[PDB]
Amino acid sequence: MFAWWGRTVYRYRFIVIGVMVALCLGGGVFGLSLGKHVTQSGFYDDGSQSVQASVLGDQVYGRDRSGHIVAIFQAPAGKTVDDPAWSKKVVDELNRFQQDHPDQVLGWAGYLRASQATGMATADKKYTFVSIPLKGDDDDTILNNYKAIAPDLQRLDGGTVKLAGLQPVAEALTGTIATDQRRMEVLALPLVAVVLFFVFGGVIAAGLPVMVGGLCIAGALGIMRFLAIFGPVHYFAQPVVSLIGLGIAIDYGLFIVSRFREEIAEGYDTETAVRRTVITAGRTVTFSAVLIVASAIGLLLFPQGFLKSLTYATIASVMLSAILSITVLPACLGILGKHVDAEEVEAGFWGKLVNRVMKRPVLFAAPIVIIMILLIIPVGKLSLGGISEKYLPPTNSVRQAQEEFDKLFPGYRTNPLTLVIQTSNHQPVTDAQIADIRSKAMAIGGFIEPDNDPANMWQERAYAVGASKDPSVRVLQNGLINPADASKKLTELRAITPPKGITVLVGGTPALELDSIHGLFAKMPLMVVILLTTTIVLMFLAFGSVVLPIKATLMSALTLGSTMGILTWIFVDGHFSKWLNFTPTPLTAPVIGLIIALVFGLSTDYEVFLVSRMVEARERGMSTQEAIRIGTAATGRIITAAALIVAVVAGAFVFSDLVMMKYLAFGLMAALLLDATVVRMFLVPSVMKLLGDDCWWAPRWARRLQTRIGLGEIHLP
Ligand SMILES: CCCCCCCCCCC(CCCCCCCCCC)(CO[C@@H]1O[C@H](CO)[C@@H](O[C@H]2O[C@H](CO)[C@@H](O)[C@H](O)[C@H]2O)[C@H](O)[C@H]1O)CO[C@@H]1O[C@H](CO)[C@@H](O[C@H]2O[C@H](CO)[C@@H](O)[C@H](O)[C@H]2O)[C@H](O)[C@H]1O
Repeated sequence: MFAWWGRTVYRYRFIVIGVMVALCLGGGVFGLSLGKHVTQSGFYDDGSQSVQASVLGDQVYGRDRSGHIVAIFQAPAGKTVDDPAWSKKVVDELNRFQQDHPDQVLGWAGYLRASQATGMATADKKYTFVSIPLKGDDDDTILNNYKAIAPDLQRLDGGTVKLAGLQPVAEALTGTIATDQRRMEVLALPLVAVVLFFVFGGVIAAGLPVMVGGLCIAGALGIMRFLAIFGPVHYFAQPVVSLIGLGIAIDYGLFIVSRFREEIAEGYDTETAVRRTVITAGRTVTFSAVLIVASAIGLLLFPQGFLKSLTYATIASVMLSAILSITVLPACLGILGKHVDAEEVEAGFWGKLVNRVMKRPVLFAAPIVIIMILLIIPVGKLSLGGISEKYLPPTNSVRQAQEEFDKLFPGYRTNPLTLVIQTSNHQPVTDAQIADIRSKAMAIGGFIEPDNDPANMWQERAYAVGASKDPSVRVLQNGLINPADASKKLTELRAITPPKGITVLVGGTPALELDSIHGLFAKMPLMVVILLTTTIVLMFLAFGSVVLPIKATLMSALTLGSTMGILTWIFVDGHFSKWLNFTPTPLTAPVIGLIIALVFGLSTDYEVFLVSRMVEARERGMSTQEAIRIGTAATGRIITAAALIVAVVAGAFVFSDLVMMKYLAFGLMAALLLDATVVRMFLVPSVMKLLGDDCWWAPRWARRLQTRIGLGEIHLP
């Protein structure tokens, strides 16, 4: 299979270099429209009882267009907001902004308009705000409408106004993606180019992995844009495409180009060198890519629309990177030939480190597993959470505006729990039924009494403009003090016994996050099984042995545990926050699953890169110890360079202004730092020496089944 592609990618090395570049360049110019069609919805289990409640509330009671924009106005530096002139002109400026953007601005209500809104002006009368509703029946439509007016909105009062609310914060959160890509393009791509020049020594040899990575990120963006035609694609799709199309899409090029240069040095002519580098390195790259696919395919079981799009992005990027690395790059090398330049590796440093590692293997593995289990201890205080304005750096000037709004006008932002009363007959709900449901619900403590009286608790929702006043659905709502009691009292609410025919759905933003967390935790028992079973079999196919898949699975699990522990200790416990410019916050549950999948997949890739050389050397008659020596001395520099490349790519994203991407990239950095600077150098050789000659053992039926498939060719005569 791989020994046939090596022979057919050289006979037609132009029809593969001119067609697979067309499909990635003209297919990448199609992805330039991806930024418009990416959505921000998908963090919630769309089949839960809280999403149902939110949809019914929006349908019947109309969307809550009150927190979209709040614009804080300040007195004329030694005056009050009740100034006859200043108030008049701020009015006369909010008018002619409502009417000069009629397609985006629904209206505006504030103290400057109605004097009966004393809750919209501070007690000293020096700060006031107005609420600007935005037209749009979809969240992304509302965000686009806000983006169409934001540059002209800030000019009110003369630049003095401060914008806050749902839409400015959403714009700030989604506006960090462009900044991240700009930082990547101007800081990591040239730095990765310099790293590639240092590892290879030529501009042509170093250029080829960059070309493959660029083609991968163009084609993956094109594929994602194609996927956005049918379903929703999240905003996080493109940063992950960048990560996985410039870290591993460049690792694959590194390995294949290095293998080609190794085969050229042996004296093999151009065609034979291409065939052999395919047979070995392209096979290893293909197995690494399918291992990533297997690791990240389990995310398809989770109901979050965020994860279902991020897994598509990951799968598309890795498959395109592998296809490029086995189609275009071998053709690029076959055309170039010996012009890419334009027993000592095993006797140097890498061959002498794993000669002390295997001489006292317990001393180099027991301390490391001990110090790598102690890194798991911090994960106990995980405390997942949700997205808010605090996912921005404390100096964002938008988070600052929102925090100043919260300080000045407390009580306006409510985070209520909503009970959706709904007759099964589709009949007008009797006001006595709402009374009985409220009476049952007015027996659970921990809910915000507005004026310390029961008569205003569990108030009915307000009818908005886009409200279809269905008489068979009524919704009540209260916020709760101590948001930590959300999980404890959501179950207390969901245990009410409706009187005769009512069916109460409990929703609200606090419930929307707990439902997503529980929906994600209800499929870990099967997602983990899939992630383990699909990688064990694939690594048995890659390494014609049974013990090695188990060993690599154990090391990958240990690396994942240590990475999660470090992430918790840094981002949840709040260490190095002042250095990295973030606020210690609860993590997001879907991103934890994404981190698990990516870390497991990439650690397994690095294990495959390390052990494929050992398996290849063993088939050449080498003993078990020599197999390890050659295997991890021939690939030491290449794996170090690949780890540095991905570390640079992720560290370009660690400096992001979004905490989500910060700890995603930092988890990747920690995982690869461990897997390339502790695991590879000490744990794998020591364990493989302790196991003995049984590292290479697969039953006879297993190897003949591997041959029947056609994937067993790990030996080059
Ligand atoms: C790379 C970028 C990708 C996107 C990045 C994320 C962008 C998305 C924005 C995220 C977001 C706006 C955040 C801004 C808040 C500012 C409020 C200012 C108000 C000023 C007056 C809304 O996010 C949207 O929420 C919608 C429904 O909730 C949902 O709509 C759809 O949902 C369904 C289908 O998804 C379906 O039912 C249906 O189709 C739709 O209904 C959208 O899908 C979803 O995007 C989160 O809201 C915030 O979350 C916080 C929970 O932590 C919450 O509590 C915080 O504050 C409390 C203090 O009180 C404090 O106690 C808490 O401790 C604190 O945690 C906040 O109160 C809340 O505001």
